[PDB]
Amino acid sequence: MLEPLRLSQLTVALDARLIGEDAVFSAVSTDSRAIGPGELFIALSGPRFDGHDYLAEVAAKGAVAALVEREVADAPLPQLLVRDTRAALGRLGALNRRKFTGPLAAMTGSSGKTTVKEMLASILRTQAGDAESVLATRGNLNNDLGVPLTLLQLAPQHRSAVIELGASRIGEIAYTVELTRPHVAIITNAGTAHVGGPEKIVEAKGEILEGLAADGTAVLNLDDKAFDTWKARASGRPLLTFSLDRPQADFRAADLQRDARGCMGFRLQGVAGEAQVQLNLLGRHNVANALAAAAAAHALGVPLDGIVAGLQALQPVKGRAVAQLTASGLRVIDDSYNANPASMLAAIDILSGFSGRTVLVLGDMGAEQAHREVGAYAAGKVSALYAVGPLMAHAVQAFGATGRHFADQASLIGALATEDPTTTILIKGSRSAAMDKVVAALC
Ligand SMILES: Nc1ncnc2c1ncn2[C@@H]1O[C@H](COP(=O)(O)OP(=O)(O)NP(=O)(O)O)[C@@H](O)[C@H]1O
Ligand SMILES: [Mg+2]
Ligand SMILES: [Mg+2]
Repeated sequence: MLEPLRLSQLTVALDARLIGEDAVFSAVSTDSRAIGPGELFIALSGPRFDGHDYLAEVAAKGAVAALVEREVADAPLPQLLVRDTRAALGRLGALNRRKFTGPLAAMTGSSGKTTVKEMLASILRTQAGDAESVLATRGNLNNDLGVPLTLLQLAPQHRSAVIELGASRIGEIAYTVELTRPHVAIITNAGTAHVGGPEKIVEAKGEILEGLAADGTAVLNLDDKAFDTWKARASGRPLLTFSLDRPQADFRAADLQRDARGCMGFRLQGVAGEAQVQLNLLGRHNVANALAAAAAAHALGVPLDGIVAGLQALQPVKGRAVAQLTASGLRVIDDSYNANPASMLAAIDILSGFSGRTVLVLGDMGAEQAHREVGAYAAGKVSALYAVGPLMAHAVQAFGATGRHFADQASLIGALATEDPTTTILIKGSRSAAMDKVVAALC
């Protein structure tokens, strides 16, 4: 928060009634399991719990007051009563954002939101020479609760901000972009694999363009079939386009190449100038993500060497498609952190991109249909599937003849010890499968 707020100065702005003593808070929490001194607790209802049941707990941990939508009789701390706590949270987020005066960029899309966010954050942090001065959305806190929680983290040390906006329903981004009011808005794409109908998806992403600053820059994907609709909706605003295919885009990539790890490198071209960029990430889609981040960074005033350095400094998250090369010349992709069926299919797509022998190495997801569909999707796409775990017995069957189930990791590892250079191996499983032990044994 840019400054502590006083409950009695919010009755008007939140349409609230103060019950009990006045209080001043310098941060907010929506969770009794993660709150401490000086903080406002916000009581939300969900499918599993009701926040209003935890007032004793938050008072004991030092919360100064609770924002509630029903009065709790004889509460152990002051209450600020409103009709809808989701909307009061939204308003608090908007109010904090209006105190912040630095550059703010936002991005939406079907896929690549988080990655463009980390890329852009890396660029701005690299240019500033300090990580703490750039606020970015933590994890995936991007929905109608996540966004105002992120905006509430805006604080006196921040100089710029990078805000992820999720669009899984119509009107969600219309609401969150109005709280956020970015200077630059990015749409990565609409309608990518494994992610309301196509026209709804296009309309939902485009909502970002409505909250954009009046001469704010729109960053748009010239390859996307919805480009012309997004361009119209962007109305007057300055526009920067990116593309892997078109010479007239503002940001372009030439001469795409993988390094020995499999990570993508390219020549950046366009209006920021030309340079070679070596990412630490896999997949052609991450080149498009880099161009979108570069475009935004350029709109914000970052020079070329800041863009390049920021893109090259970004590392993958541990166990999230980390490509490495063993001393034996084996390519091992560590994706052992976690897995769900959708993430499995995204993994398989990455692996099928490689041209020599490909070995998919799987542990169980933490049921039968899903394993079944994962193995089937892999079939005809990678050279082999090695797996461990009883649910993974269903994947191997659906995969076919070069698929092998193993009794424990120990025999899986002995099999992989036999693979030669030019082979790519991808290792993935739920956290409970502990497939990082296989990674460690090879690397
Ligand atoms: N530009 C892109 N085009 C197509 N696929 C992509 C792109 N960027 C990322 N992906 C795929 O989507 C996965 C998730 O990347 P991420 O950057 O976390 O997307 P996201 O938009 O934040 N997803 P979510 O917040 O879960 O809606 C990656 O591991 C890739 O498989
Ligand atoms: Mg994400
Ligand atoms: Mg995300």
